[PDB]
Formats: sequence, C-alpha cells, structure tokens
Amino acid sequence: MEQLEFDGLVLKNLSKTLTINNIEIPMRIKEFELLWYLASREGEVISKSELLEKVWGYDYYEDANTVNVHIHRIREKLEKHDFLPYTITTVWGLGYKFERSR
Repeated sequence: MEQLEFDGLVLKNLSKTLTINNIEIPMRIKEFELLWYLASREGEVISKSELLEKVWGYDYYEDANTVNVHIHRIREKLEKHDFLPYTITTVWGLGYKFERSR
C-alpha cells in the first residue's frame, strides 16, 4: 500500500506526508512512520515494544517513552486541525490502536 484514506485524512507513504481535507500538515518522518504503521493495522492494538522494534528498529532512542510522546504529537496535530472521526486510542499498559473515534 502506498496511500491510505480515512474520511479526509490521507497518508502518503511515498512522500511520507499527510493531508487533512487536502491540506498538507507538517509532520516529522518518525511521527508519520508511527502513524503509518498503526493506520496500516486499523483496529489492531500494537504494543510499545513492537513499535520500538519495527518503527525505531534502525533509529535510536534513550527512552522507551519516546513512543508515548510521538502518539501525543500525532493526536495533537489531528485535533488541532479539527480531524475528529479517527484517532489513536491508548490501551493502557497494552499498546495503541488507530481506529474510528469511540
């Protein structure tokens, strides 16, 4: 898959950019790759460990809590640009999942 669409949110993996209502939203590459990994697995709860291993596999991190920080950054950007119908749900202690809101 090169492109995912979720009611107005479009993820473009070739360019590692994202649009909301066809407007590009600045996002760093790690944040995009995290979002892409989750949205590619809509509805699946992905543990911090799998995210660190498969999204940061090559990049380094002092602190596993870089995952949480990045989840928050993604949700802040979606929320700030009034994107409501999909979000990343935190499943406490278990992981994160991209899914329809509620």
